Amino acid sequence: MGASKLRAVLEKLKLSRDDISTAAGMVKGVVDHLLLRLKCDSAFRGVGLLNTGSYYEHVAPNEFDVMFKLEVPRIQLEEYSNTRAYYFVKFKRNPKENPLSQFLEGEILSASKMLSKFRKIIKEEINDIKDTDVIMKRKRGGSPAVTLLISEKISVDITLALESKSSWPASTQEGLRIQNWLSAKVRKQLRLKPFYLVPKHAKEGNGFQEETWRLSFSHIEKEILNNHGKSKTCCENKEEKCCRKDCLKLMKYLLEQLKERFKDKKHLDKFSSYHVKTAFFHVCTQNPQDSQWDRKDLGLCFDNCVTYFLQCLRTEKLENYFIPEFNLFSSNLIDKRSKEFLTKQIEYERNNEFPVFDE
Ligand SMILES: Nc1nc(=O)c2ncn([C@@H]3O[C@H](CO)[C@@H](O)[C@H]3OP(=O)(O)OC[C@H]3O[C@@H](n4cnc5c(N)ncnc54)[C@H](O)[C@@H]3OP(=O)(O)O)c2[nH]1
Ligand SMILES: [Zn+2]
Repeated sequence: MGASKLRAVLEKLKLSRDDISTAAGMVKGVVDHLLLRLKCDSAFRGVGLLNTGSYYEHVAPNEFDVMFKLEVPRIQLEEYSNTRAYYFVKFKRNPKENPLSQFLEGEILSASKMLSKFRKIIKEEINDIKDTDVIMKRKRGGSPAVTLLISEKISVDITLALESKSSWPASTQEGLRIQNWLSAKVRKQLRLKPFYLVPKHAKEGNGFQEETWRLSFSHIEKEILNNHGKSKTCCENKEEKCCRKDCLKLMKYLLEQLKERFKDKKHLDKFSSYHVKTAFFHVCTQNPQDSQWDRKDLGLCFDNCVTYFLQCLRTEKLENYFIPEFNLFSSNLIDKRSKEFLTKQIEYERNNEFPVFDE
C-alpha cells in the first residue's frame, strides 16, 4: 500500500474547522448544563469534567466522548475473582457523612445504583430544558456510558468515573512498558497521576455482578498519545515528523469501516477502537525509536500495525496495555468465529489495496 495513497485517505478524512466548532459548541453547551445541574445533588456535588480532549476520538465526526470524573477520598479496592481489571469499591472510614452512602449496598459501593441515579438525573434534565433538542438512547448492554443525541445528528457518550489519587493497583505493576520508549522517568511521573473507575460489571459464567467497577486510564492514553515520540521535539519540525497518529487514525478508520459494512451481521459488534488503540500501543513498545516511524515509511509502519493486530486476532491474545494479565481477545470475551471473520476481512482488505477506504 502506497504511502501517498494512505496519506491521501487521511487527507480526505480531515474535517473543516466549522463542522468541528459547531458540534463542539452544541456538545459544550449541553455538557455545561448537565454539569451545572448535576452539581445540585449532594452525591454528584463534586462532579467534574475530565479532559480527555473530547477530540481525536472519532474519524463519525458527530460522535463525542466526555468523561465525568467524581472525586472519592482514600477508597479501598477489592479485586474481584482475580479479573485484574474489575474491583469492588469500599471506603476506609465512614463516621463522617458520605455523599455516596445512599448507593452503599453493605460495605461495597453499588455501581448499578450510582449509574441508575446518574442516568435518571440526566434523563430528567435533557427533556428540552435547554435551547437544544436532546434525547437519550436506549440502555446499552453492559455499557457504563449514557449516550445522548443532539439535533438528531450529534452523539455524546457520558461516562461517570470515580477518581482515585492513590497509587495504582498491583495489577498495573507490569503494565505500561514505556521504559525503552518514553523513558522510565515519564512512566514514573505518569503513575503518580490518579486512576479512574467506570461502572462496568464483570462476567461470572452465565451471570453478572453489577457491583464492580473497572479501571480506566483514558487520561494517560491521551497524554502518551499527544506526546508520543522518544524525542521531545517529535512532530514539532520537518526533520522529526513521524506517522504514529496517522497509523492509529488509519487503523481506527479501517475497523470503523469494516464494522459499518458488516452492520447487518453481529460479528464485528464486539470489536472496538480500544482493541485497535491497545494493539497500537504494543507496536509502539515494539518500535520505540522515532526512526522506526518515519513518514516516508508510513505504508510500511501501518502494515506492521495491521499484521500485529491480525496476530492478536489469530492468537486470541490482546493484553491490556496497563493491565498485562487482562486479555481483551480471550475466548471468554470474544468468540473465535468473530475474530476469524474479522481476520478474513482485514486480510482481504490488505491484500486488495484496501477498497474499504474508497467511500
Ligand atoms: N463510551 C464508553 N466508555 C467505556 O469505557 C466503555 N466500555 C465498554 N463500552 C462499551 O460497551 C460495549 C461492550 O463492552 C461497547 O459498545 C463498548 O463501546 P466502545 O466502542 O468500546 O467505546 C469506545 C471507547 O470506550 C473506551 N473503552 C472501550 N473499551 C475499553 C476498555 N476495555 N478499557 C478502557 N476503556 C475502554 C475507549 O476509550 C474507547 O475510546 P473511543 O471513543 O475513541 O472509541 C464503553 N463505552
Ligand atoms: Zn511524532
